[PDB]
Parts: sequence; structure tokens; C-alpha cells
Amino acid sequence: RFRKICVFCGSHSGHREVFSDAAIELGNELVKRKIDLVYGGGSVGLMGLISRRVYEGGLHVLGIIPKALMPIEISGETVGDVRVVADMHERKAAMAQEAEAFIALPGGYGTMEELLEMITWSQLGIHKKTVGLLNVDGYYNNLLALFDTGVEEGFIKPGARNIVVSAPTAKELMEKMEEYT
Amino acid sequence: QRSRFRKICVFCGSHSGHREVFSDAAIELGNELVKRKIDLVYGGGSVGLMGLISRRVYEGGLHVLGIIPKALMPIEISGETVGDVRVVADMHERKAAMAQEAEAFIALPGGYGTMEELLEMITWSQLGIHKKTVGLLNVDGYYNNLLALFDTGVEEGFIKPGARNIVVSAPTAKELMEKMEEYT
Repeated sequence: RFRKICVFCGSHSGHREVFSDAAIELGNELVKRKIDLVYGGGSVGLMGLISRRVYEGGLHVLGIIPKALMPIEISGETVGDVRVVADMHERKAAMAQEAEAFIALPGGYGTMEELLEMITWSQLGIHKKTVGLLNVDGYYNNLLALFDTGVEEGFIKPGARNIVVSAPTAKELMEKMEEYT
Repeated sequence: QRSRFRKICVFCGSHSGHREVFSDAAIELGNELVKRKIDLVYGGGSVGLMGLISRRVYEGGLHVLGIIPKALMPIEISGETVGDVRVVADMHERKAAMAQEAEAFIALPGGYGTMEELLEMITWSQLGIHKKTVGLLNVDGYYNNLLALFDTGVEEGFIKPGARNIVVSAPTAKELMEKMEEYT
């Protein structure tokens, strides 16, 4: 049972509506389960969608954003709390300290980087926190295929392949991570 | 031969891979760095692909700088060190110190840690944090799925066309070095 989850996503929504739908459904899963959100502070793209949902649903949202990234990711009007940090490393360390587990929605390089980093910290024993991915309409199939390649070629151990929990919908992913060990 | 680069950081890990082709690739990239008179920045390991590429560059008479968090030393360092070792506090100092020391980055095949380092440096180019060439040595299609994932990000609207070309890619060290020279 979680109280704080960090969700990685970016300031784009995707061309197809299935992505926003996922972000909203994940926001609603966190609301129903009374889970607070930790995220990157943006107010557009999937970041704005999920944080507004959670915030408007009554749960706490904490964004964590570096100073120089604010004019880029925050437009319009924020909701919930925003912690401002010095740089990208402080952002990653603060998001990790604040969360009990991690979920990547679809996103570009930033989101993939954050997710890979959390998987790495689990693999190294740095923390024991669950890492999931919401594999919206196969967006992450190539990522999981890559992990499979890594296992097959001898760069990732079979047991470490199992750190990543994934599912095609927010509902199924939440069930899976409530039950992961 | 002439190069724009004097210092390159190579991401790779403590395993060599089950097939020989991955070790051959690390050695070929070591050879290409030596031919261009390029110094190596890397993670300080002495085993796996990190041990192969660092030993080849050292043996060829170029400088090797390893940057390793103190708690990984017992784990990534074995037998002997290769080149000089700079010890840092944690993962983030290691990443910051490797970027600061390098003019460009190359990922060899590796597991999660190498993937994450590679994606961070791409993200940093995309953001304007730095203006440094990022390459991956796609040994025998190893990174085909990550490049396909980058294509998926473009097609679905999460990565702009221009940001897709940040990642320079080739299947051999020689072709990779050539494409990185020419990147703009």
C-alpha cells in the first residue's frame, strides 16, 4: 500500500488521445487509492494532465523542478506544491527521496532517462522501490525488447529484468505493483 | 589522423557480454580513439567492457581517466586499476564529473546503467544543457530496439524530428567515429 508515487512524464501529450487518457486514468487510480503524487512540476503535456487530475481529485501533488527549467515547463497557473531545485541531479535525488515507488508514462528522452535511472538504483541496491511502466498501446514494447536483448546478450541478469513491472492500462499496472515483490 | 575531439567519455559496464563480438567492438573503439589521439573518460572499472576499452587506450599510450563512486570500487575494480582513478561521493557526482571531463560521449552495449547514462546525455543535448556529440556503437544490432523506441517517440509526438538526430549511430567503431566527426 503506497502513500507517495513519483510519476515520470513530459511536457508533451502525444498526437493520439490514448496517451492523455492513460495520464487521466493513472491520476484517477492514485485518487481512488488515496495516493499522493510526486512529479516534475510541469503544467503542460502529460505532466499537467496527471497533476491537475490528482490535485482536483483531492490528493497532494508535489512538483520538483530545476530553476532554469521553469520557464520551459510551467505556463498558465500551477496547482499543488512546487519545490525548486538547483539542477537535474537535485531534481532526480529529490523525486527519489519523496517517492515510495515510480511509474513512467510515455514520454521522450527525459522520461526514459528518469525511468532508467530508477531501475539502475534498484539494480544496484540503492533503494528497494517498485518501478512500473504504463505501456500505452505498445509505446514501450521496444524498451522491453531492449531489456530482453540485454538479458540475452549477458549485460542484464535474468532477475534484474524483473525489476520493471509493466501493463497496458493504469488499473492493471496498479494491481500489479500493489502485489510486486 | 585529425579529430575535432581530444576527450571522449565511453559508457559501458562491468560485463563483456556472452559473445566475443562485444569485446571485439570495445577493442576496436579503443583502437579508433588511439588513432585519433583521443583521451578516454570512463567509469573506472577494470572488468567487462570497461576493462577492455580502458586497457586498449592505456596500451596505446593515451590518457585514461576513470571516475567511480567510492562504494562501487570494491565492485567494479579488480586485479588492478587502469589509468588514473578519480573517486567521487555518489552516482550524481560521477555523472557530473564524466560530462564535465568529456567533449562527446559514446555508449557501448551495456545494461541499465549504460542505458541511463546515454539517455541523460541525450536529454542534456536536447535541453541545451551542453552542445556535445552523443554516439552509440550499435554492435550487431544491440541497440536496434532503442533506436526503434526513439522512432516511436517521434511518430507519437514525444520527441521532435530534430531531437531524434542528436543520437549518432553506427555498427562499427570506425564508421561511428567518422559520423561523430561530421555531426552538426
